[PDB]
Amino acid sequence: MARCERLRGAALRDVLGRAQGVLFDCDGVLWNGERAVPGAPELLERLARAGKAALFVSNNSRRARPELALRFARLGFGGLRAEQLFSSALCAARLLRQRLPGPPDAPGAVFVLGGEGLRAELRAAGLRLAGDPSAGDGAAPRVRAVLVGYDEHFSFAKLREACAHLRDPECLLVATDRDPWHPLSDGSRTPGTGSLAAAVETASGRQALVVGKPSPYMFESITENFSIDPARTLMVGDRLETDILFGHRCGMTTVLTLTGVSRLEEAQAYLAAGQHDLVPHYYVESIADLTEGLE
Ligand SMILES: [Mg+2]
Repeated sequence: MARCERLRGAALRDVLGRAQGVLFDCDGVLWNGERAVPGAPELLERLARAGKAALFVSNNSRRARPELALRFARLGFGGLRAEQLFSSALCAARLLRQRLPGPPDAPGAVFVLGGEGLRAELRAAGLRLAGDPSAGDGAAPRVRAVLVGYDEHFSFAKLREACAHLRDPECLLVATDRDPWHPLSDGSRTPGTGSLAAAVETASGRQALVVGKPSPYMFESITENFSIDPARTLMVGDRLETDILFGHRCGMTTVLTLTGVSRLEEAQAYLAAGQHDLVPHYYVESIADLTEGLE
């Protein structure tokens, strides 16, 4: 059970040693905006050398996987497979693929609130999108899902159209994630998908199926590919309500890093109130502190 203990010394060598793999959130963990966390690339190197699997889990739905993978090299994390990176955009496409309720002849079109990167991910999964060029000579395909992603061009009209589609109770409502906002380099903040999801949910009177963290689906999507043991896996993140909760639901050992959104103070407060799902097992100032555990 989570005690929010600072991970160091003997315990750190025991935890890392027994760990068969590490799942990393990206923003606020590996980097902050234009700046990599010093020692983070070295940690990933040593993990590889120690035979421990590193996987990456991001709620990003703004860039498709190939472009998202570019950030790793850009910020000094070389030698990484695209297959190591899991994003809400990627997992949302796969979930729609699995769940679109249309007949095999026409599984249904997806109405997307989001950018070109997200649309690219969806098409690559073989998904038909509303707004795409119609066949012929032919009507517009029936919309069977609304997907809410990070939409920098969100609008009242798009909100209204989303509601029109959701008038059909058989139409799915899916959101890539529920992150309410994100910190920017200048200290400001940008609205998150969670804020757009709140509007669609409220206007339509429906609850969205959430793909990304802290929903366990992305982990199930990871197990789809690799065989990993949650009991032997670390989940490292900077955001309590997203990353740590995620780790708890998946049965992973959770590590909060302090280089991101959440503060030690919040973690300790949750512990006081006895909300153990939001309490990390361990914390470190930055993931650069984990490296000594590999000796
Ligand atoms: Mg983060």
